[PDB]
Amino acid sequence: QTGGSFYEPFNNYNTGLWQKWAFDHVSMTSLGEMRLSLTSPSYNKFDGGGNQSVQTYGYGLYEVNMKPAKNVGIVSAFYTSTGPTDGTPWDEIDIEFLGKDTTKVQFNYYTNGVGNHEKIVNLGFDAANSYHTYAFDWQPNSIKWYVDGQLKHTATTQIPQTPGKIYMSLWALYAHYNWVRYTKR
Ligand SMILES: [Ca+2]
Repeated sequence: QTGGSFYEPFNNYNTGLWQKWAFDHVSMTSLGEMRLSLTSPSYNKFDGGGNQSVQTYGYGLYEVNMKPAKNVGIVSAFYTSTGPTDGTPWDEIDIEFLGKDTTKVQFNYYTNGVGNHEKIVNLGFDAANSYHTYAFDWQPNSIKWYVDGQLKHTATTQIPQTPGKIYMSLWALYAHYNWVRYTKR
């Protein structure tokens, strides 16, 4: 990987740490939030709103304090990915919110282009109403997804290994991202 540990409060838009797909996607608020906006076409990428990291990141703790958009059809996401990206394996780890029901969160991952690891977890709260912290601890032999510090799911087989960029996307209305943190453990 090219990137070490960082904390992103989203007070300013750091172009050294992030890049916008389109200047339009993708606006900062006065309350220290990054905002994604979808207007209006499917199916991304890259026909939806999206932000991505400049550097690539590997094993460690990824935390995102966000609020998905609440509307049928749309998907708000936080994920690492190699892209793809031809000449590189498709490795990706996902936190996704289906707008039709923001009381659920979907976990997933891809390794060498093979996903189909969708795990839908009931949150016990509407994710759109307040900020909650969603995380995954990515290590070579396990991914552990957390919601507000509590373990919600564990994957132990076919774990991705290729460092990827950190993405935020809204596709298929606003998704808000309060802060992000990567800890190279
Ligand atoms: Ca913030």
